[PDB]
Amino acid sequence: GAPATVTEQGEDITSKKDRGVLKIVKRVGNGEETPMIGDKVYVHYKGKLSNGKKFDSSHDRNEPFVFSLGKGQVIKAWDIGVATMKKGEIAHLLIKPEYAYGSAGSLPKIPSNATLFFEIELLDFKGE
Ligand SMILES: COc1cc2cc(OC)c1OCCOC[C@H](C)OC(=O)[C@@H]1CCCCN1C(=O)[C@H]2C1CCCCC1
Repeated sequence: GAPATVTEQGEDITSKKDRGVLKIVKRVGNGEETPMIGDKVYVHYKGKLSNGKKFDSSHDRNEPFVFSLGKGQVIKAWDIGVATMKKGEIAHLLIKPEYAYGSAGSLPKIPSNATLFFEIELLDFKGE
């Protein structure tokens, strides 16, 4: 399923080309502007440990997740991945620890050296 499909078929969107962040577009977005660093961005997401063992959704708060792009208010993989997305796009991200919580992890939610999977829909972005 989705994590393995990203491993096998994802595009490497890292500058380093170390496969730290792999992407597949699931549904195409509208127009051709992606957000610029500093933009306030609005998403829905479903996430989990690649293990499948914990799971997490914006829908659980019943409202979109908002943050400011590339100001590291989210993991590096999100600052990277979301920057590549067009409005209304849905993407799958598979993320090595180096672009998430690293060998330190973030307990109790995230263990050491965890690979994370997300499905992300980009709803909108505004130039804060
Ligand atoms: C480690 O702490 C959490 C992780 C996540 C959800 C949490 O609560 C909703 C959470 O505690 C609140 C702090 O948030 C941390 C940052 C902002 O989170 C992110 O960078 C990323 C990407 C943006 C959405 C949340 N992300 C997460 O890593 C989730 C995580 C939970 C377990 C399954 C894998 C995803």
